[PDB]
Amino acid sequence: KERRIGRLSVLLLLNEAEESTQVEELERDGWKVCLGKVGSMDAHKVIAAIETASKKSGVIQSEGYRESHALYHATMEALHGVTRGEMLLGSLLRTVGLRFAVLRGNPYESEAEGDWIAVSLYGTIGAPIKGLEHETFGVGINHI
Amino acid sequence: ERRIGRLSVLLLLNEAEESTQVEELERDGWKVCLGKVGSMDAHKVIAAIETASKKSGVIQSEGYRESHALYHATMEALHGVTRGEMLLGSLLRTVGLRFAVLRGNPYESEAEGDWIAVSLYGTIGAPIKGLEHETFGVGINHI
Amino acid sequence: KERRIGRLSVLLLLNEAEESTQVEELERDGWKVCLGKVGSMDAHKVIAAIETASKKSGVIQSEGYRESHALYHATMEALHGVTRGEMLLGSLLRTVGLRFAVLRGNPYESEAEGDWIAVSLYGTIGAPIKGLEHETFGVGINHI
Amino acid sequence: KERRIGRLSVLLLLNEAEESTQVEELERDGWKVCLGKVGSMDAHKVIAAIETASKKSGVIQSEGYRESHALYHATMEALHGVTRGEMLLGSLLRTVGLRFAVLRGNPYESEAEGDWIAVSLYGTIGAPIKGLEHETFGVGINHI
Amino acid sequence: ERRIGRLSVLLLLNEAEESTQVEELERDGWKVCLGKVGSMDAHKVIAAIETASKKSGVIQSEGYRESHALYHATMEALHGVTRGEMLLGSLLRTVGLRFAVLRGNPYESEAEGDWIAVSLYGTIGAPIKGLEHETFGVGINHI
Amino acid sequence: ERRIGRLSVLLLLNEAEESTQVEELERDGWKVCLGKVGSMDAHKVIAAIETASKKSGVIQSEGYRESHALYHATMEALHGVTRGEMLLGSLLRTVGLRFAVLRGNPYESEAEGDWIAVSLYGTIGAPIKGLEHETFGVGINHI
Ligand SMILES: NC(Cc1cnc[nH]1)C(=O)Nc1ccc2ccccc2c1
Ligand SMILES: NC(Cc1cnc[nH]1)C(=O)Nc1ccc2ccccc2c1
Ligand SMILES: NC(Cc1cnc[nH]1)C(=O)Nc1ccc2ccccc2c1
Repeated sequence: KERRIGRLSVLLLLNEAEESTQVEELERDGWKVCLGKVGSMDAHKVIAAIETASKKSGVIQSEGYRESHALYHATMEALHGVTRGEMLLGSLLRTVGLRFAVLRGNPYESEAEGDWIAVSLYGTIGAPIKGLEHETFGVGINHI
Repeated sequence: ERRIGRLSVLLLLNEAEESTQVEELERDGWKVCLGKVGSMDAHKVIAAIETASKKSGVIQSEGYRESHALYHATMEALHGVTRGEMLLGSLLRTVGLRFAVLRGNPYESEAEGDWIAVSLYGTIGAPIKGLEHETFGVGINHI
Repeated sequence: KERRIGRLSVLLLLNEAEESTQVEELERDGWKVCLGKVGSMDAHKVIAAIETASKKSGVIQSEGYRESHALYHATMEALHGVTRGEMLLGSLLRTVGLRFAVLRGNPYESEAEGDWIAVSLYGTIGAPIKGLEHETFGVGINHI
Repeated sequence: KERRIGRLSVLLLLNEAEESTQVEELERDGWKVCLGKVGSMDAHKVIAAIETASKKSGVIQSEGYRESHALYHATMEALHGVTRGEMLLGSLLRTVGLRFAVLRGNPYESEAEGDWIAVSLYGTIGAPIKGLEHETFGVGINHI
Repeated sequence: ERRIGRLSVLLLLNEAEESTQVEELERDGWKVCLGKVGSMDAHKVIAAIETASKKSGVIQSEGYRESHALYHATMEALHGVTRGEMLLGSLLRTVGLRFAVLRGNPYESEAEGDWIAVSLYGTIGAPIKGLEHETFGVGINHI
Repeated sequence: ERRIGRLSVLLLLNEAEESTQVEELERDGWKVCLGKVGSMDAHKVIAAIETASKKSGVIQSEGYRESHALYHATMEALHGVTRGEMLLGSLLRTVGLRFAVLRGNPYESEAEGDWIAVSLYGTIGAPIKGLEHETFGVGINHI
């Protein structure tokens, strides 16, 4: 096995099959998990949904700003990717369905320099042509 | 439901035994290329991907059309792995890049609508500490 | 003469002089033509106007998705160009007047590998300064 | 001292201390000055605020289009910078507070080839996370 | 109605006999440069355009100002012809690029408002099949 | 009120006697690097900044993390000074680039929230006319 938070984060995101057990195996291994969905690609809307769904699950303590700040940057990088480029032209109150996953823990290695946190996003953006949707994908790894 | 993009990433991360996954998808109609490059330099990655892509039949040895889609799918994915800074990927020493290419029809219609996806998983390491950061990227284009 | 669909497509677009005869010469040479205008730079608005004006003219059969899909990609490339970059800052419910041209046929050569299709756009984007307008231009060639 | 319009322009912008005297020293040295603020990052909104605050101060004569045109390009470059890139994702009716400075005169050197004009912008963009704001900065130098 | 951009493209495509078009516009107040380069490499194109531009008086042999506008008009147009991937234009072998530069006043006012437009027509060929794709680009900047 | 970005620019323009400003900020908790490069080539600038940055303790001699933030802050600032055309900065001959790096906490909280800002002031000159244009850029990233 590998304690690769990013890899784990994406696999968790990309498997619509028994997240129930896939999540428990992660939680059982020191990882804090958290999943969800958002029908908005809007930065505000996404970092809100995520910050929220994450505090309630224990992925990050709402005690202050530090842990919330680490999550934001991670989410932005991941979002900065979802809004690739051809997704810069696609901006006409279109339909978007992003699903995410957040992992928080320690990509151990040998040194416990601290805790990391991954935020991966996967969704679809409707095309202005019926029967055509584009796949989006973004990941953001940050150090708490 | 036939996500070329999603499929390519999974192939990329599932270090289970792609040998099954490749033949499982190859027999399912797709074209597959799996490789690894020790650089995140735009030019180097493209060349490698391009070589491994033809040598595997994922793309015909000649023809601007298919090559252009590969290149773009690849360029779009490279922007993911170099975290929004193509140029600095050239600057990264001691780095591993695994790539997966998938060419095929996204839907079941007769309409060829042939598409190609390049998925990149980057591991930026350190001569000492080892893995220090991971990077992902994806490119999905029609042929 | 040249059976260059792109070149033809642009000249047709760029000549406000007797499109009547310039169109007939193209139609007479195996090309399917179609022109129009749009006051929107919005992707949705543009690919809609175009898909429409094109099916009605016979540039593409609405029979399915394939031919409509080839037109969309062509239009996006052409639009991806109209929305250059300084047109990424210019986005304040400004005034835009895009004119287009669509050509469909066979850039023959020797092999009839199939049919191509060009979509060229030319228009103006008003500046937030009276007496100043920027010229836009985009072309998208695709294979049916 | 230096007759560097850009340098001067930025220092004027970046000093919330006695612009009163910092402005007079510039006016006393052949420079035409002008400062202000805008709560919008919108191109239209910004080039409007600036064109206005500038004509009223004598930075540019409203007599025609030439001097107004030189100001627009200068403002766009400066704005093109304020809307860096991570400010391309940050676009959800967020809060922005731009402050500016405009200098017009002659970066003398030896030749009076004419008159230049600098437009520098400095402000803050609120983050979708409480207790986090990004700093923006842009400068645009143009020749009247 | 005096579209520098539109004018430059037409000059580029009208292979009628530009010799008339160039003198027809040269006497109409514009500066004109017409050339061809066998590459879509950013650096190569700029250098060529730059040389042909000065050697034709479209721009003074020295002076950062005019050179900067040419470069930008050129860079904006190069993004058109390399279909949104500057870097891959460097990668294209066997390709033709015809270019047209036009410097002059866009309106009739006394206000110099000197502008420059670079128009690019790219032909991406194949050692065999010949022409496989066409690419266009335009750049319009004030001096 | 503790604007790392604003602070770095001021340090860059205030040619008063930074010797005081550097020690005034160094004792105020920040890390400071002040340098000059005779090029606007992305690679050259980064290398210089990188060298001067470590040699000054603004960043640890090793470690992908801090290096990545410097690089990005630097890349964001380079887009300012090359006026939106990274590639053409490489093309500029006879040019001066002064740079300022600042690494430290933006607020007073215990939460490290360590940030780094790169500020660039470019002077594009002419072998004759001298200064012909000035260019500014700024990059602000968290570590
Ligand atoms: N797929 C990823 C990132 C990633 C994947 N694994 C690690 N990082 C993405 O969207 N990255 C990006 C994109 C633009 C950016 C712009 C500024 C800073 C970081 C950025 C990161
Ligand atoms: N003038 C053209 C294209 C062209 C002209 N002739 C052929 N192609 C344009 O706008 N191209 C673009 C721009 C961005 C793009 C981004 C992604 C994919 C294709 C793209 C094509
Ligand atoms: N800080 C500066 C500019 C500058 C500073 N000093 C001189 N110029 C900025 O925002 N520049 C930019 C950015 C994008 C641009 C895009 C097109 C043309 C000019 C551009 C100038």
